[PDB]
Amino acid sequence: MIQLKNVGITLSGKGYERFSLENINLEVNGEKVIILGPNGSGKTTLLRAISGLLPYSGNIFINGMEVRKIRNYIRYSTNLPEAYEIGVTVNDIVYLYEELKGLDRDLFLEMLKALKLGEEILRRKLYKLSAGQSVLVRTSLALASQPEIVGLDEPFENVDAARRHVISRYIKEYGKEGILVTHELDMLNLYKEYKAYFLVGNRLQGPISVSELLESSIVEGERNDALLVLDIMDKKVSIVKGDLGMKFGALGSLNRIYGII
Repeated sequence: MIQLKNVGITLSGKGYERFSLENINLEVNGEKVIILGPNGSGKTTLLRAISGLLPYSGNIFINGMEVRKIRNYIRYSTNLPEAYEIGVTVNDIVYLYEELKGLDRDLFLEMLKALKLGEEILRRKLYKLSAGQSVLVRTSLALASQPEIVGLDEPFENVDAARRHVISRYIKEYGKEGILVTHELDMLNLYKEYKAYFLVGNRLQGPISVSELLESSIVEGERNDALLVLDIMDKKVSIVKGDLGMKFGALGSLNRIYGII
């Protein structure tokens, strides 16, 4: 169980003149959900707060433990870069995570091998890895502890198509509950059985089936049989089943939600 109860976090600025997320509410149990939002919407900041890495207003509970009361929880994992020491070798990180999270070295090595990332990658310092390599290694570290609950940031960004498919197989197999955040729409076709929320309108809005989203259309206005109605600046944007408008599948970029209106 992950509960966000009236969470607020500052995204930019300070004091009287800041921009923040406010009144963020979400409960997730027994499943992974995807939070979709444009770059800059605060998705990664939300995951950092849930992972104990940033202050926030309101309360976040993981299995009834408020996040301020958690120094480490062996059953939770994140791939966020803040959880890993860019400076030491991957092998060094593997040793820490074996104890910190109960990471299984053999399973980790199995993932690296499936990802066709060489045996030598262990000997490499984390900071020195490419963006695609870094995220694959960090996602693999998160999953190889067989977490019950996982917070995954942009696990597909800068990752080639083949390795996206490999890591998706592991994402689906490991960590039954959690939150995956992404701005990338081209990956949703592998996640039809999952629920999604949109971070837009200064709100977390949803849930909607990804299966239904992928075959939906998006239109201005509040429509009657809509799968989901989004509130944005002042307007309403409806996600509708079948052909009332342009295909969500062809959207290309989430920023185009603002544009269609």
